[PDB]
Formats: sequence, C-alpha cells, structure tokens
Amino acid sequence: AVPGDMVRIPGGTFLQGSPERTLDWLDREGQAFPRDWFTDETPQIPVTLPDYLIDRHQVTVAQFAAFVSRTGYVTSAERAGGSMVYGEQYWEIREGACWHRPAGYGSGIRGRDDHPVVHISFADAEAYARWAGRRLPTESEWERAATGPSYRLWPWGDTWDSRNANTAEHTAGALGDLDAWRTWWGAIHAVQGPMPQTTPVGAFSPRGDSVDGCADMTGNVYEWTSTLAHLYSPATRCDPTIHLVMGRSRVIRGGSWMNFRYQVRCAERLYGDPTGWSNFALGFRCARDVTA
Ligand SMILES: [Ca+2]
Ligand SMILES: [Cl-]
Ligand SMILES: [Cl-]
Ligand SMILES: [Mg+2]
Repeated sequence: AVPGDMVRIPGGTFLQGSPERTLDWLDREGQAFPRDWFTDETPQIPVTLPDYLIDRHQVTVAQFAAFVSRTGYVTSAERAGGSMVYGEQYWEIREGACWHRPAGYGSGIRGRDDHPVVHISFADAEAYARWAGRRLPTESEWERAATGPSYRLWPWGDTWDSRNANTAEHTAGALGDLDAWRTWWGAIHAVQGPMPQTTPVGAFSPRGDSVDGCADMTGNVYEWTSTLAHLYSPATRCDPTIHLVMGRSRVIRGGSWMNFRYQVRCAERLYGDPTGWSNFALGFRCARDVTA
C-alpha cells in the first residue's frame, strides 16, 4: 500500500496561506522585504484535500543517479552546458554545473550522495517522478504536508530554533553576528571551490520534521511543485515582479540553505521558470495518490 519512503497525509480541509497578523509581524521584525513581498500568501483560503502520499525526504543524488544510470536521462543543465550558482555577489551561470558537478567543472559529488540532488529543472523533476511511478506534489499538497492540519509558521511550531533545519540562521549564529556571516560568504565564494552547503536528507529528524513525518520541509534546498503560479484571490496585490510570473512560472517551496527564517516558513511561496532553468540550491521530492 504505502511505500516505506512516503508518508500518508490524512484528508481534510486546511487554511492555505498566511494570515494578516503574520504579515504584520513580518513588517515589524525588521525584515528587509516590504509587505508586498509576502502578500502572495494572502488571503488564506480553505483548501480541501483527500488522503495522499508524499515523500519523507527530498530526492537524493544517489536516487537520481539510479534514474540516470538506468534510463540515460540527460538533464536540462547538461544540454545547456551550465546552470546557476550564487556567486560572490549575484546569481551566475556556471559552465558545467549540473547534478553531478554541483559547482561546475572541477567539482563532484565527493561522497555526498545522501544529500538532495540539485540543478534539477522542472522537466528533470517531472521525468524522475514519472519513472518512479509518482509525480510532483501540488503546492497545496506541499504546504499541508509542511504546516500540519492547522496553521503554523514552521513545521515544528511557531517558535524559531536554528538547530531544527539547514538554513543560514545556523551559520550566522555560529559566526556571531551578521557582519561575520557576510565576511564569511565572501571568503568561501571567492573561487575557493565553494564547499556545498546542503545536508543529508533527514539530518535534522525528528526535531525539524513536520507533524506527519516529512523531513527537511524547511531549508536545505528549494523544491519544485507542479502548481502553476496563481493568486489566492484576484484582488491580491504583490510586488510587480511577482505578477509578472503569475500564470507561467511553477511554484517553488521550502526555502534553502541560503535563506533566513522568514523565507523558509511553510507558507512561503517562491517561483521558478519551468523551461530548463535550474540552480545549485533547487531540488524536489515526489508525491502520489493513494491509488495510482
Ligand atoms: Ca515569497
Ligand atoms: Cl532570506
Ligand atoms: Cl498519482
Ligand atoms: Mg527547502
């Protein structure tokens, strides 16, 4: 019935999105991003779902390599010659970056095959799920699995704990101030062959886990959903760059090792170009109906 590597999310009706008092609170917690960077989570909406299955972990390097080994699959990033990595200053195209060269030519997996696979395009993700006899999760399925049957900021509750997940809150906390974290980000990314900052799937289990058992629904890597970017209501108004991708980008969830706490909440929405774009911080996990 239920594959040992998935968990059953019980059917029910939940409130998708984030309430006004949460947005107010993001205003007040000295967050850079203005209010209209979070309004795409609003208004909350009643979403009804059946029981459904979702992977416990993100797809690992090792699992994707089995897919590639058996099928010969070639990823978008390999056909293009490159993929995106965040450099010293901004996002950059890195020649040779792909799932097995996560920092480009001169890098490799180096025994980190229990980490989530990255440089996965939307089509790379859909193809692996087909092969596995599964699919991507919808955004609704993803958020439900993350927040639980009632609303909460992070999968473990409403109180932040940098020890519960792979985010930049841990690393900045360890370096002592936000100055020292910027100075660090400099010194590592200055060529210096950037050490990967992903973590093995399930490394922060069980403390970081969601109520239903999903691991790493916070931080580590961004995750594709199958959902086409859409507003929760026709009157929602966000930053123009967000309307620009409405109706064409696919929703990306969960934040990444690079994010701080406000960009890795259960309800946070990101968006990605589904036509052969990928980056070194973006992977996925699968879902499935209870009955294929
Ligand atoms: Ca967002
Ligand atoms: Cl952030
Ligand atoms: Cl299915
Ligand atoms: Mg994530």
